[PDB]
Amino acid sequence: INTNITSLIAQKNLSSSQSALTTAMERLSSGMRINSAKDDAAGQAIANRMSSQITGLTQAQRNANDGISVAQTTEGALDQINDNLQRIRELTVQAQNGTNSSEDLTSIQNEIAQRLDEIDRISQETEFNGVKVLSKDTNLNIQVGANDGQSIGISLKQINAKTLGLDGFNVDGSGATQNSTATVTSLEGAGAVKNSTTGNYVLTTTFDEASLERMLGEMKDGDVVTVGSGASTAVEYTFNTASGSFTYTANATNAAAYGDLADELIPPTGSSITGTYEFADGNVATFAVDASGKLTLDGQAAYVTATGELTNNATSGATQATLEDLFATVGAGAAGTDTSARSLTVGGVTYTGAGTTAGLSYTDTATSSDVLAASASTVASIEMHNGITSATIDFDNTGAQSSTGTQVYVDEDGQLTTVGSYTTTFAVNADTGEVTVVDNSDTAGDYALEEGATVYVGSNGRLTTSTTSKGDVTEDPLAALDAALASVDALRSDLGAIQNRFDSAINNLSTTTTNLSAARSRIEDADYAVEVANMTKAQILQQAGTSVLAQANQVPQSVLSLLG
Amino acid sequence: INTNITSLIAQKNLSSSQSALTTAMERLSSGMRINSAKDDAAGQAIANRMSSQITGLTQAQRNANDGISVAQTTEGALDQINDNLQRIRELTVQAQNGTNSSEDLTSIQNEIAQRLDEIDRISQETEFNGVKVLSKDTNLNIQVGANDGQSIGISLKQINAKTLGLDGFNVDGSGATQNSTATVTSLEGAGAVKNSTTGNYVLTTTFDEASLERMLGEMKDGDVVTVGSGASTAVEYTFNTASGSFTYTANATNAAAYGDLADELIPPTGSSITGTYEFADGNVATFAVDASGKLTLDGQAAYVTATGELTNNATSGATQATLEDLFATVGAGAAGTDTSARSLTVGGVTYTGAGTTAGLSYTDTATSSDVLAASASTVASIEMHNGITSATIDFDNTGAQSSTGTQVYVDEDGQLTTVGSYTTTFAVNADTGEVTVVDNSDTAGDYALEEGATVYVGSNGRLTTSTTSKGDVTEDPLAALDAALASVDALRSDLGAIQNRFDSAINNLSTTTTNLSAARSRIEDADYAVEVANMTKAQILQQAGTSVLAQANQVPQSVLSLLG
Repeated sequence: INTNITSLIAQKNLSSSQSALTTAMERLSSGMRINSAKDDAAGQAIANRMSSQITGLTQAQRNANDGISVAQTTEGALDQINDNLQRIRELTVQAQNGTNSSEDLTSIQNEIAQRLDEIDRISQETEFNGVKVLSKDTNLNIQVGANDGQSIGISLKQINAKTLGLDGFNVDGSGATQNSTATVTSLEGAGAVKNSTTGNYVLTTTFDEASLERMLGEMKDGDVVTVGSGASTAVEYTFNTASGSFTYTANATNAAAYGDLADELIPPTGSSITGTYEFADGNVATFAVDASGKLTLDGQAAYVTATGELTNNATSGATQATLEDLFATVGAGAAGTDTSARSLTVGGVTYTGAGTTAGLSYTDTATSSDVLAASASTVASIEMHNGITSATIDFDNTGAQSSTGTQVYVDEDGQLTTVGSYTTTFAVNADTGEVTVVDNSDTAGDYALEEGATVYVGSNGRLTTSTTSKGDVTEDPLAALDAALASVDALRSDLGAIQNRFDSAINNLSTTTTNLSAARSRIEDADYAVEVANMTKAQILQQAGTSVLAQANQVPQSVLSLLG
Repeated sequence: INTNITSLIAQKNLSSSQSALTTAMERLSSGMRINSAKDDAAGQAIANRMSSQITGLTQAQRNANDGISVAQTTEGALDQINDNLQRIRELTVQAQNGTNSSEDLTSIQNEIAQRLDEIDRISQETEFNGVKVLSKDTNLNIQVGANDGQSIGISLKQINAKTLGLDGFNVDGSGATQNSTATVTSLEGAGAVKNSTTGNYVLTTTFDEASLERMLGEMKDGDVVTVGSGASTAVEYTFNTASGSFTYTANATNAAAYGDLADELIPPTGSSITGTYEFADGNVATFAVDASGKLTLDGQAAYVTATGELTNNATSGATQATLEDLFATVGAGAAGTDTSARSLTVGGVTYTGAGTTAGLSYTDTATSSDVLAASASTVASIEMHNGITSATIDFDNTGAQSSTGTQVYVDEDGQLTTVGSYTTTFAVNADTGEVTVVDNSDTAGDYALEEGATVYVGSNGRLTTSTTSKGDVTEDPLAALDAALASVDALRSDLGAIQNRFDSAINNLSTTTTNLSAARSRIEDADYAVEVANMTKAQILQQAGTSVLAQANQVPQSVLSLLG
């Protein structure tokens, strides 16, 4: 007729076979089941995540290999350092023999110094990828995972002749002396005067009292220094040695004083710095100040009430609350004469703001120089607790040591002491010239020389009863070398543990990569059998459909031969 | 298809086998099980500490050998010192014989001094590695351990001819007697008054004035002692050393003196004395005097004439002349009015008249005590002929020297010296105590000790600038030699004990080194059988993995043929 419905079904069934055949061909050529999101959207997403993880795990295997390389290089350098240290130890054992002369000791010291220089050279020159692995106490992070944060830390340490405790190590240095027995010439050089009654030279030693700066340097944790005497001008400049800063409760009183510190803390351009204003209304009314002034609560311009409470909206006839508003209100309290136990602990500093009648108060932090400057025209007092004893010292506005209280002094050895002065009387033997101590006013002090002993001249030029001195490595040299060897061995042990951990990590990464590859294969990879079977079926249907369509184009020919 | 999970597993197993193969290869080539801290961290550290100990112990063996060498050298020197001491002892035993003369004692002392010098030379020259082992009392420290403080002390002593107590050892006089340095106490004891201005000490040595009797005891031949004031009353006594007596001009101015002179010359019973009488005209008559003092002229009675002539012709009533008449005739002349001089020789003494004065002058002898008694009440003087001063020494009537005249003084040694007193100032070194000489008195004095020299207190207690003093033979020399031998034997015994201790220490060091080497071998050395087994297993696994990997890469290709 004019319509060929059968040809239309033939065409539709044919066009289905083209689609099936094309899908089979694409899957066969590409080797992938999921060639598009059409095939499997969820499968494609899971497969892409698996692909990203697999690529990251392979790159993490490479990174772990790099970490292995770093550890191997560092341990190789440390092995040479250990060999040099062991040779130095053998030379030191040789040097302790008494048969060696000074020339022998110097010849041994030549090689010892050469090996120490070699240790330093290995430290400064060993490098992996431009990283001095033996120069810094740092932590190298090796990414052994496909996601952020998965890493292994190699704890690198600085190993030179100085950090090992071998700086200035020697065996040829001078060992002990004889102290050059003192005579009357040493006595008159030291300042001793002779009493004509007995002829025994008396030496009076007077020490210098510690300055306020000296004691401020000698302050310990928690030590309290009061600065001021008049009215309430005394300031409790308690020293927080945890930070090296002297905290103190500062107090302001005037309107401009409330105007300043409110402006000092502020967000520069577009930040939202936040200070904890804590009033006894029932909670800490913390604000959200933005830019210059413009104090706000919950993102809306704030308003102070009669009682000082913070709210984000007040009556129409009221300007917005600024930082100065709340902060001077803290200065002036609340409800007029009410105490208003209040505070403005703004991100740190606790602006308590007094809270009796008016005024400010806040635990500000000054420095040692600040307290020294403050205590320059007023009296100061130091309380040295921490040790049960109090040892309270005082200083006038002039700055001299107070007669009252404990008078601390500094000796000629640079050590603080309470022995301000002491007299020692020596007698000079007219026959041999020997000088022997006789009397000591400091009867129980640490500076007393035992009576009757010969006095010698120390290497530092001071009179003493000791007869020897120092100058070489008198500290046990083999013990120091053993300590250095122990440090090197500890670092080597840490590196070996890290190497084992990296080996385990590489094994785990390999296994996980293989397993995830199998999992992704089960989703994305095509099958030879299934796709070739689909191809063959689609081809057979294609041929059948073409034959059927060719036949169907012939029936209306007969029909219209009957209707024509 | 696209994934080859079987090939991935094959690759992982292949890599593991290759890593095991590499470890086995490295252990085989190195010969050590612990080639890194990866293998055994604690084992590596323990092996390193054991290596340090073993190296220290080998070096300690070397040091102990050095100590053995030092002890052997010192004992070898002491053997020669002992041989010299024994030869000296044998010579001393020889010297004690009473038949030895002074020459033989000097001959023995020559060899004794040579052997003492040899002992000193051995002491000063014996040296090990620049260490004089026989010169100081010290303690040599030999390091016999791998750590600090492990050491053995060789107690070395100073052995010379002085420390053995043989300084100034003699069998003849000789003698050394080391002097003692003078000090301030010596200056005070001597009598030196300290100069409080200059700090020096000034002593004044004074000599007593010469006494008359002491100087008559020092009288020489031909010298004169004049006693009396005035030329007409002085008596001159000329000394004779051969007779030891003083001869003088004795005068007889009275008849009593003539009678006493006759009485002195009176011979005993049966004795006669011959003499001669010279007349004024020169005639000489020979006479003999009998026991009664009565004169016999040629065996006949002698008579004195009116002119004093002696003849045997008898005058009527003339009395026979006695001995006394001759002196009267010679002195007072004949009849008291004859001024003719006469001479009479008798008793070996010649008596002559003054010619114008009645008296006899003759030569008479006297003793020193006679001169002293004569001068005990009248001024005296002594003329020195050969001596320090050939001048007159005057004495008052009281026997004291005249101030206005030459003064002679007797020194501290009983000898004559014109230096009455002398002076010397000493400086005192305030530091050392050494007493040096800065100045003396008049430089003419030979007693002036040397300038700028150390003064010494001699064995006599004197102050002299001379080291040593003349000593005597050694007392109990064999005991001193035995004591020196005992000291040498004691030091040799100490050295032998230290040698035995060093031998034991060396044995212990070798044993401990062997044991620690065995322990370190157990910890560190590689068992070669195990490592070869691991190598073979890894190689077989590598081949199997390569075959399996080839098959795994082969398996997917069936898809191509089965695709069609």
